[PDB]
Amino acid sequence: SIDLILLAGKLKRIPRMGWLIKGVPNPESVADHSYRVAFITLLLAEELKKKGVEIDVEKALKIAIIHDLGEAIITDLPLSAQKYLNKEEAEAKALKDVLPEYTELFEEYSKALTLEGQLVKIADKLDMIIQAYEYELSGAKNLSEFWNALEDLEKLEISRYLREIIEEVRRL
Amino acid sequence: SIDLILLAGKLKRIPRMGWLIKGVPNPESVADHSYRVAFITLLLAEELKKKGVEIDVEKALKIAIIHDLGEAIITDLPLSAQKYLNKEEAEAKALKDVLPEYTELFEEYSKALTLEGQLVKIADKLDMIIQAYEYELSGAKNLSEFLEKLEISRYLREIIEEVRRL
Amino acid sequence: SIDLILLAGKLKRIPRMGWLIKGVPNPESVADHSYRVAFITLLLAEELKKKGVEIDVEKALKIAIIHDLGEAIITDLPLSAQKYLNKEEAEAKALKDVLPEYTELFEEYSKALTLEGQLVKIADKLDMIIQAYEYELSGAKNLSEFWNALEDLEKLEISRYLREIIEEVRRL
Amino acid sequence: SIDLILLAGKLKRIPRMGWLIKGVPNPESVADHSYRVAFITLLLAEELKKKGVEIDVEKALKIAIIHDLGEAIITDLPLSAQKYLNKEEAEAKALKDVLPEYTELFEEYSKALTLEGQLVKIADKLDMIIQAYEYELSGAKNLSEFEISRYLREIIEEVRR
Amino acid sequence: SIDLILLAGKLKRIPRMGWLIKGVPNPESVADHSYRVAFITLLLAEELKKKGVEIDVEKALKIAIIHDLGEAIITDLPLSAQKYLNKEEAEAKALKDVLPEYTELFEEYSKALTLEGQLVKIADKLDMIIQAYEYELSGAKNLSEFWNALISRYLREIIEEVRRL
Amino acid sequence: SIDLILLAGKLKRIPRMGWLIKGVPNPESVADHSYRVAFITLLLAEELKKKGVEIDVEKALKIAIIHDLGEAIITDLPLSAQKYLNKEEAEAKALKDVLPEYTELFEEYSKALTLEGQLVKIADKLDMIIQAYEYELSGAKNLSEFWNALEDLEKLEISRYLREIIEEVRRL
Ligand code: NI
Ligand code: NI
Ligand code: NI
Ligand code: NI
Ligand code: NI
Ligand code: NI
Repeated sequence: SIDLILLAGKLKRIPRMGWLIKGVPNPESVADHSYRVAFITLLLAEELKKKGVEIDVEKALKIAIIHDLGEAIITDLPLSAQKYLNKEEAEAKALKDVLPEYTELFEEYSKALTLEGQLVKIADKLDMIIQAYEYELSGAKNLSEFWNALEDLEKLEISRYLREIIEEVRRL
Repeated sequence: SIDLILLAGKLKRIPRMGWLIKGVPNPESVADHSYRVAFITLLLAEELKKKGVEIDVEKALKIAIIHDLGEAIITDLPLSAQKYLNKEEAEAKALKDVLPEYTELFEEYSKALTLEGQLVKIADKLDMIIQAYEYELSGAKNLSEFLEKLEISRYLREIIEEVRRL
Repeated sequence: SIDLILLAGKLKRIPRMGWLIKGVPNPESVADHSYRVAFITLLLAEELKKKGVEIDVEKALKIAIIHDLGEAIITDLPLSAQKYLNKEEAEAKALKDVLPEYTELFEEYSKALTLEGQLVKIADKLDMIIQAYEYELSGAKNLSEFWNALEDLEKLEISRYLREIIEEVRRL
Repeated sequence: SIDLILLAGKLKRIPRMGWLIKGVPNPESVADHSYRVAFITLLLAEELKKKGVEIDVEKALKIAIIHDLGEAIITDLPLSAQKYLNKEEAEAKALKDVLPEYTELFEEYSKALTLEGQLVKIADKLDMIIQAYEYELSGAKNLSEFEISRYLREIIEEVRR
Repeated sequence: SIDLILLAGKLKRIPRMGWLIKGVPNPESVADHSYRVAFITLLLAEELKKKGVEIDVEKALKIAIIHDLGEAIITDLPLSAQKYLNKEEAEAKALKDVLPEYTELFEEYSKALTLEGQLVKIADKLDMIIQAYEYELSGAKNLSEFWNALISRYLREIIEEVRRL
Repeated sequence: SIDLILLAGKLKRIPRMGWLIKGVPNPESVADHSYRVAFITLLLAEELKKKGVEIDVEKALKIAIIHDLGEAIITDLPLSAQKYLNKEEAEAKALKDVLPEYTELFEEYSKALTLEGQLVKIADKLDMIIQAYEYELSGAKNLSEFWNALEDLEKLEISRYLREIIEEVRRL
């Protein structure tokens, strides 16, 4: 379907709103972010294989590609907005309406039960933390709280097989 | 309060999402929009005065200033998102938290029963309609989707005609 | 008239030039600026009603909305240019030519002859000083001179009633 | 490695130069582009599957992720530049130096040597064609110039329409 | 002086205001504009020289380089602003205070006192006309008035090529 | 020829890639850069005349104007790309094909052996280093390497006549 392709194209324009609201001047798009979540997911999957941890790599990659696709309809609701609206719920509804196909993949990510869902959750957070560091390098002085995501990572069981990359990142 | 001023400053950075998702390259901010909504309200309140219609202009200007201030917290949710989320309810909740003193003014705007509430509603739509035509002059070919249902439009036929004649 | 509305739309596009020349990447428009001047005017008006000071709020909001509308013709000439050009008088004359009712209001702001005019002058400078702080948070190191406006706030009769918000903003 | 992740981040900032040179004012980044190639690759692989065509979906998705990663080092060289400079050859070397393990995947893509490589080449072209249509909707008037296809006749004609 | 180079760097940021007000989304800077005015001045000067005209190429190039430099202080005054403010006068005063050594060259430009001064004026207009055509290719529909701008007996090949756009 | 002029117009839009890849948010164009290189060349030529060093100013300004014009075709290849591609060779070829009459001028620039070639090489590096300082003022923390080009100037004989400006630049 061309409509689905045009729908994913909205992620090239929809900004990542956390950065924007902080006054980061040319904030990345949701497509920008999702691209690197996929790349990170690929790298972390290979690291998990090295450690003998069984990962369905194909599944993890699909989840990374689709995980923020609901934002093509909902937009990237910032934390401030999430006090008053249920972001994942509206994303899930909108995903169900255009790609029911991938409804179970979003739930995996969203519920973060499966190793594959947790991995993408970790890739998601790593993209964001690393991106905060890069925006500080270009001048942002107000992104310290985007590092509170590391404490969240350790919450996930799979994080115990990724202590070396989590440390590489701490070392920023 | 500097914090409230900072809050209002977020409107300088929050984009108007309709234009952005359509592909308008440097879409206006919510402050840009709210500015001209206040200007249009002032202008139309004077044309109403001439026609012998009574308008509390102070109230109408206050309403225009605050009408999208909730979007500093909520952002400017596009129509696509409004299928899944209640825009106006979320803005009302947010405003009640930070600016409870402007809770009634936002309710006037949303209900659009008073002349002042309806005026700002009309001003809101005119800014958008006129902005679509302006972005079309600079290349947008996909804004065709961007008033008579409001009682007050009968006092404002001339400006509505001028807009339509664009 | 739709021409006046089109004229006001120009403030959405016209940059605030002092930021731009300093290297602030995506500086606010004159409309962004005037929007928050109106907001600040409304806050301070209410603050002055508390203190029992009589302000015509309608008039003060009108002045805030129109105070930079002549820049739609003149543009926002920076300090450097104001050494060679009479900006306030060029604006008054431009405004006279498009809406003579708006010339009187501009003059209240410009010459600070009324309490309402003074209030907008202060709101105008508070927007700017706070905006410099915000642009500092996102990387700007060369904006210290935009705090020199704080001293100018004290020159007006109205500032005797705003010794608080002044201190709030000095603290920054 | 954080270096690789930093390297891939450069794609969020490196512009798709074809559009930029045509005068498109806020051109997509290489990441933006690669995101939608990955999405299109997925969608099309599932259409191939519906038809009973064998395809390693995992491999195709990996290739889509990495297929423009060399551009994080080389940048996205426009056509005008490719008359003087060998873009694929430069991207292949750059990639080898950072991700030697994906050298053969890149080769499958760049020389369209497998069904998976072909699929990503197709998704890659479809993103650019559809993006040119999108930039025409927002104002561009100068974008007209912008085997496994036997299984993809439906989507190819949806695009033509 | 580093202050002079910082002064010239302001032109990389100061936008060409006519396009901006028209709604052209990422308008060229004054430096972008001056760069191509200098390039066109070089082309035009070499065309005159080949056709047998006595032309000081070095001078015309210096003039092209400095001709909008007063806009580092004054900014790029649009037509609307010029009904109320004297632009060239303001530019001349500002140049006088920072680059007094280029006052006489700016005068050649501003008053078209020399052939080299005139040539830069011609390059200046050509840049603008051709840039309107470029911004129309990318979507602008409201730039017709910027084609109104269209020795020239030695420049008829180029002026006809521009007309043909 | 309108084609030549359209070609030079490409420099208005082509970014200086070094900045962009660093995260500088609205980086200068090649034309922005090339403008100030021409400016600095003029300025330095005049400083050299005061020190008794004759320069062919006409030639030096032509060189400054054409020196990055091949980037209209090739783009501004960053250092990362230069490890795999011959930038200078590809620009010379592109120039030869469009402006064969300025081939020797771009040779002088690229070799930087003649007085005029050295002069424009100095101006080019000075524009870059000073631009790096300007971008740091607006928030970049990751541009220190660009100052290493100061070291490359001493290797050009003519810089012994330009010690006062080179010291001002170091003083930033
Ligand atoms: Ni995400
Ligand atoms: Ni509104
Ligand atoms: Ni103001
Ligand atoms: Ni590609
Ligand atoms: Ni000029
Ligand atoms: Ni250069």
